[PDB]
Amino acid sequence: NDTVVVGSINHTEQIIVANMLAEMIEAHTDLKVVRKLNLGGVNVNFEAIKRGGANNGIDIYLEYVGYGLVDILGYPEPNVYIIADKQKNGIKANFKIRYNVEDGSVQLADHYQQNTPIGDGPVLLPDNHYLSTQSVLSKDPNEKRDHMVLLEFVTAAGITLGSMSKGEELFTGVVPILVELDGGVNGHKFSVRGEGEGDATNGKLTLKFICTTGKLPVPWPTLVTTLVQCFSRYPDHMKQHDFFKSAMPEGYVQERTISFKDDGTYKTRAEVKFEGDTLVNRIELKGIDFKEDGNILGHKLEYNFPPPGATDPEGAYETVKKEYKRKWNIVWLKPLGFNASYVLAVKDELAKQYNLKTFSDLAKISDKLILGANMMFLENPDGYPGLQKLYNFKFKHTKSMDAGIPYTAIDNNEVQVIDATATDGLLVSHKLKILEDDKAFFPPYYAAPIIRQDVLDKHPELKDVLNKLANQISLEEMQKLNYKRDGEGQDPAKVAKEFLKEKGLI
Repeated sequence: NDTVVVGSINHTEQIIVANMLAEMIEAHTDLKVVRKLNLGGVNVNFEAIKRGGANNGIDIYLEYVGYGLVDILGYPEPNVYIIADKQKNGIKANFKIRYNVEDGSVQLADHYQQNTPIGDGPVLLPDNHYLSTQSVLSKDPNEKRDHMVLLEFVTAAGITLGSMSKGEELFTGVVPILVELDGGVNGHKFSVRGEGEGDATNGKLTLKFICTTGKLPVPWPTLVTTLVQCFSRYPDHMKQHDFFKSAMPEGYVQERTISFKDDGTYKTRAEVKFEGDTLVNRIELKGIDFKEDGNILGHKLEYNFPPPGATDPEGAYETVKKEYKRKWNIVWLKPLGFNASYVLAVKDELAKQYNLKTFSDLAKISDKLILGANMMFLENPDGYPGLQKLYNFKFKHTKSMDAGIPYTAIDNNEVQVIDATATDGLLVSHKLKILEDDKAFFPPYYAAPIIRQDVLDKHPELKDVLNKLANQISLEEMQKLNYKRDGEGQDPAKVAKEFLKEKGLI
């Protein structure tokens, strides 16, 4: 090799830092650096780097730990938001599940869920909250049948600090569980049976499943969500939000639509109820329009669910590095220093007129306020609808604005709240208050360069050269650099080069 390709998307911080990476490589090596702009969606850099520099892709770019974890890998298993569904006298949920593919890619399955009580009496209808599941899938080494051993921990959270429904009394001990599933996928009939126990006090479930008709025609991981949320641990101050146990012993119907991106659809209908002492989940599943050689019917998914992968930024970085390496032979280098997390911004004055310290405070005053957000933040499911689920934001008029017209808007007080990233320098110049994500809906976005192992094999010096930037850019420094371009109009290449010169890095 003789050239390496550094990519950016058409955004200020990306162009500045990409220029910095290029300047560092040129100052400390004898390589020629191609500077390649990518247009479009937020994962165009990732697609480019999988292409590689030799195929009109890129070799290097700045990625963010939290985006790699949450949006690409789908780690850890998602929080599943439980929302009351009046029309069903029950609850509903919408969430995304990701499965690892054997070629390294990631398969998405959009889940849509509705639950309805079987009995005629009153049930608990919850305020917005979420269930957090950790799933461990394993094999019984001795077992000849097609099977899945499953352990799960499930906890309700998201609401901060009689006393339980009558149905909850059925869950104080260890409850035997029976699961029965009859299915057809593209007309391939199959049946699954599972046995085990649930211990809601510890939010713990243990089950073994066997396919009773021979080979399972779909991968076991795609059946986990289908194969008993009544075993969640609700903390004491939240037990009034446990619909699932309040419907017991008569039970509830659970219906899902599961849409696999670029593949078929599952529809499921299940009854979850006590039969004698046993909690039974009986399911009918029908899968339609699957590719016989796609990821599901072709059995191209890995046998696993997301790792626990300790949640502090050190653990997040370790997991994202391990997995990018394993899945795509992409190498995360050291973090630059700044955390470019999503925040909401209000006027500095309107803020301490209501003592706005966190996102909760803004939600309490949210009726009086309008939110002029950006459009690929309003539309993204992972974006503002999820944040609304966790905070119950009553911005009953919010505007879908494109580029930084929202800044003039909040200055014009057309609008009271805007969405921003913590490194936007225009937040300082515009006199704005960054509110804290106190319930931590957004993961940290620590920025780091990433590079193909491809390119490091041919030019090992790149690893140390790019790591010369480790911890060299604080959040305040990134804000100032971004301001030089956005607020002062300076050339981003000159901004990058001058910053490196002044620090003695080139």
